[PDB]
Amino acid sequence: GDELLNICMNAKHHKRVPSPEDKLYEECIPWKDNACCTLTTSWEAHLDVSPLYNFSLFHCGLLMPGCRKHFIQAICFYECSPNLGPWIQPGERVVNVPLCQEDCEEWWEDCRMSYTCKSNWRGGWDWSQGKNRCPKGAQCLPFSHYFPTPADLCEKTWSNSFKASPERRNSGRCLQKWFEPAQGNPNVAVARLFASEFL
Ligand SMILES: *[C@@H]1O[C@H](CO)[C@@H](O[C@@H]2O[C@H](CO)[C@@H](O[C@@H]3O[C@H](CO)[C@@H](O)[C@H](O[C@H]4O[C@H](CO)[C@@H](O)[C@H](O)[C@@H]4O)[C@@H]3O)[C@H](O)[C@H]2NC(C)=O)[C@H](O)[C@H]1NC(C)=O
Ligand SMILES: [Cl-]
Repeated sequence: GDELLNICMNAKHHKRVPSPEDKLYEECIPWKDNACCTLTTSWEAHLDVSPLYNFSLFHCGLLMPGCRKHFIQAICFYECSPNLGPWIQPGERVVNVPLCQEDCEEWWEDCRMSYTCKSNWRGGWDWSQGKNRCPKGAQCLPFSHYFPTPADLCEKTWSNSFKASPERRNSGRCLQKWFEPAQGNPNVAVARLFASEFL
């Protein structure tokens, strides 16, 4: 129960334990009250091809600013959230964090006219240059082609780290990948809920 709250997964960048950060960079600002990411990690999240993963989102050339913003926010969420304990599964990762409907929907809307070449990003890239390239015969086409629904986008872009939830925002039953810093973190209560109910 309490074991699952206010912890950081054991992945390669995460802080051992969450704690306030005097400064986080831009999109990661929302987590600065209590974060699993360092300043350096928050900065690296914003680089053209983040050195955190060396996965290029620009593999089809056309990735729009509004689309990339959602992806940077996703990195901040993964790297900074102290509220993922309940979905930590075995050295750890996260599986099927329930993202609210609006988080998936807007992400999808803002990425429609960007281009990718694959639906299942978890693997099957041409990796020869040190960054991933589209494999042989994988056509660059709009995100709406490879991710027909918001749910496809959320789930497949991050190797099943996230699960698109039928629940909406402020329902207490799903997590937001980003939130306005003024408002305070809506995900604390949600993690508490899953923790208390033995999942
Ligand atoms: C994503 O890709 C980037 C780019 O390759 C990668 O960052 C690079 O990591 C390598 C190794 O981690 C860095 O190389 C080191 O550079 C320092 C100088 O800053 C050297 O002192 C190091 O020398 C020691 O280590 C070598 C083996 O790595 C030994 O052969 C050598 O004898 C020394 O003992 C070493 O060369 C490189 O500087 C960075 N490059 C950049 C631009 O930062 C990043 O790590 C990748 N991300 C992930 C998650 O792997
Ligand atoms: Cl959070």
